Amino acid sequence: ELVLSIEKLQEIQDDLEKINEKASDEVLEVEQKYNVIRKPVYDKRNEIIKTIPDFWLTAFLSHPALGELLTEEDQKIFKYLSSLDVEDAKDVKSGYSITFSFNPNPFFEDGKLTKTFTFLEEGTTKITATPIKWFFTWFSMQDEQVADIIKEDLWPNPLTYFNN
Amino acid sequence: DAELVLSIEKLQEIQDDLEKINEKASDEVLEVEQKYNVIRKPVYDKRNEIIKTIPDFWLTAFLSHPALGELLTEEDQKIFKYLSSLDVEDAKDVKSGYSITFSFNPNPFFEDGKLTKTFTFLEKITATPIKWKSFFTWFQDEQVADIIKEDLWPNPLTYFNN
Repeated sequence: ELVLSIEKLQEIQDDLEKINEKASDEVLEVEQKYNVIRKPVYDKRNEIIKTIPDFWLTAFLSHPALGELLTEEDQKIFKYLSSLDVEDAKDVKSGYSITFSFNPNPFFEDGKLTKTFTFLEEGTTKITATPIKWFFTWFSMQDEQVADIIKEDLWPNPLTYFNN
Repeated sequence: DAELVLSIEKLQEIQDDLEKINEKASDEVLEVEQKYNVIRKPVYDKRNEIIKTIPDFWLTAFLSHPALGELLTEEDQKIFKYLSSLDVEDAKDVKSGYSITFSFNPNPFFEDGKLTKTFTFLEKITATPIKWKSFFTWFQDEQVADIIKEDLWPNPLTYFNN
């Protein structure tokens, strides 16, 4: 009468979803191995960064999007930051954290400030950050954007934005 | 400046290393794609079987899709009414390119049974010429091919049920 072959096609689509999930799992395994491979070279690059004074402030101010978020007083405060680290979860799908380490600096009583993102299986995310012991109010909503851009755009190659 | 340099250059070296590493990683990812495209070849083919039973399936999918709904003119809809099946094939590798093949039934408009539009990645778009008798102007804008490949292809039911 009425073709339920649409339901048979729904079955085929759900079947292909399993192959897609397995391929995603293998891609995640590749990225898991390579983040472990990349941890030493990033840890060594931060040593080079420490030699360059206010490297991260220059990189951020040179970046257009985050450079809009300068908040010049918060920019003078961000000049103080000792280093910047971005850690991915052991299982790369769960989440990640971004940690700004500040050597002893006024305007902030906390040495290190980090924002952690945990990914729920539905798709929504939970963003929780270290409390401030006081612009740069990103540690307290809009989207992953900031926590996103630094991870994708600035963290791998900050040098592209440094010399501009 | 005298010293501030060497440091920078060292970092450049470090950055280059990352690139190399990333390249290696990327390679493996691509391989997985290859590995699973073969795995997907039967189902997709098998999927086409079901599609042959549904009347005016791919036309309804093109129309229901918000992006490709407005691309089809009335003449293009009438031409789509005839098509038998649709196929999309990645290359033997994955970074080389892909082709989109419209297998159309005998039509009064055009004699050609199947039309293949192939994009190749040089690190090149070529179409089988129609034999006559706005979207169909396909045989710079490859998007019309990317949105078909990435969104509609894998799951046309994403915007279906109309």
